[PDB]
Amino acid sequence: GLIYAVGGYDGNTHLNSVEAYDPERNEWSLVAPLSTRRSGVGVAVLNGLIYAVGGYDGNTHLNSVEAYDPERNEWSLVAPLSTRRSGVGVAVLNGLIYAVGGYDGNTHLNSVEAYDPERNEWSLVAPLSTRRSGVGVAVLNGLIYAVGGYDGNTHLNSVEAYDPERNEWSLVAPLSTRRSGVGVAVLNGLIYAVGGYDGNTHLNSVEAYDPERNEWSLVAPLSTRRSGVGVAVLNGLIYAVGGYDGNTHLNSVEAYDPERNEWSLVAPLSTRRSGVGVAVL
Repeated sequence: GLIYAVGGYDGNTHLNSVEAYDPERNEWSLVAPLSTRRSGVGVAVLNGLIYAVGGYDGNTHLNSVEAYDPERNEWSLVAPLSTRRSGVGVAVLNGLIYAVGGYDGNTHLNSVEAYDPERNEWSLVAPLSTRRSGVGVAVLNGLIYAVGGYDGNTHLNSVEAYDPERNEWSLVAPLSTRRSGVGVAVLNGLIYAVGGYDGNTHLNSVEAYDPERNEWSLVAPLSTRRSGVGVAVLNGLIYAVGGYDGNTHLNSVEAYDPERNEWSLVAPLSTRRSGVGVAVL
């Protein structure tokens, strides 16, 4: 029932702080901080724990991973990634957490690894066809979608989907717009790609993917351009949290109602956060 905004960058400082949004009160409250400052961090939820995966602490691209227990309000380290990954996309499917792409400090990554909480270890799985940092990742109907990103030379409009039964990635329909630093979330059978950066412009635009038609369509734009934006879904609304508008690191937050096809502002974060990880628990 709460949206967590994890880490990020406020314009001056890479953040270890974490805050949680209660929609019933329309307010954010601070919760326990990460052990490590993490911007460009991937965040996902599995079995009552929030995992903060990788990121960048201001000096080092991180392979470390920590997990938040809301009953104890504390973070604990878990097994590290095989590879340092900032700008990493993270999603959960069938009891495993996938860390997709990112940047290790020297190289934009096509590699992918999966975390098994029962064994507390990461294992390599099939690599992406394309290196992708600043990639958005979401899960829909048994497939993991890797949306956009940056391959080291080009901001990407391409999209690929992972089938765990085959351990393979396949291309699907591309975005209308190249998007790195894009936020991605799934609601009612559609994947939304929110904001990002096309190589020249920080984006307010939003598009939605219908797997039945294998195509993307534009939906209502954000009020504010947002790259490095965190996106999560709660109770029929998509929240776009923080980001960067080209001039300013953002504390603002807006919510999308698909029934009205419109975005509305909600309570702002206490702290400006771009490169922020967002998850719902």
